[PDB]
Amino acid sequence: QWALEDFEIGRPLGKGKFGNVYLAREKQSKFILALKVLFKAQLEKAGVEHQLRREVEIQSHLRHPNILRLYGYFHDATRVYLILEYAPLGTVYRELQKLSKFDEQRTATYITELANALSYCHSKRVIHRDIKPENLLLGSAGELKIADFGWSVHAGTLDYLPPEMIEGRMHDEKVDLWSLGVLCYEFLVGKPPFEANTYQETYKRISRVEFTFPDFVTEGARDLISRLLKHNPSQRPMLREVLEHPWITANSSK
Ligand SMILES: O=C(Nc1c[nH]nc1-c1[nH]c2cc(C[NH+]3CCOCC3)ccc2[nH+]1)NC1CC1
Repeated sequence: QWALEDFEIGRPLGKGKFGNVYLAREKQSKFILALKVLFKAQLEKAGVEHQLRREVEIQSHLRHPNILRLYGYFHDATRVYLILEYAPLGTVYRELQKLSKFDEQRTATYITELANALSYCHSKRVIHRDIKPENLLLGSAGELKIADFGWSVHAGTLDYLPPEMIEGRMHDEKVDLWSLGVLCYEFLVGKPPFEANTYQETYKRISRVEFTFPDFVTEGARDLISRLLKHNPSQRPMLREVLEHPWITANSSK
């Protein structure tokens, strides 16, 4: 359907091993989007092409206010092009470096928005897995948008991965709830609960669910994060309960 000659490329929005994402405008529509440029070259090299065509599937047949749209794709000789929705306010990663740490009302909100996106996703047996600040964009309304369904799956950094995944075990859609716990702690505190200097120490730390809270993290936050960060998937709340949690509700603007 689409082709490069249909677009006007603007400023780089960022990088990544496989190439860059650019702001871009569809010539005859004047529609603003983001062009994710991926070299076939490198996708083959690091054997991810099977992953890529899965990112396209899942994220394409997905439709949610809190999930970055993928409109389409195309290729030529040197590379593969993803036509992404453009999220005007950058990544939550950047906002977090910017503010270093969020407040309960902002955190609340993101968690909600996030919960909803994952609620919708699981319904379709889609499990994200790779939910980290770097992967969360912001709409003009300032609202969260889960990006990058690269690792995404049906039916590198350890920081966001739950015990089950890391240990090489049975994992379902509970992963995404552990992830939410980690996120939730990172937003309030400014670093993820299992941060360490080595792969090896992080592994232990996650493995044994060793986290502590700074004093300023309030009781309700401790509660929700404590319930989310369970070694055992079965004890992790359902998304519904996260939405229903009283620290969420007390604070979640959106
Ligand atoms: O796919 C990506 N990003 C995007 C996909 N869709 N939209 C983006 C995106 N939106 C952005 C918005 C901003 C807004 N800032 C621009 C500079 O001044 C401050 C505000 C920045 C980067 C964005 N990437 N990857 C890039 C992080 C490496």
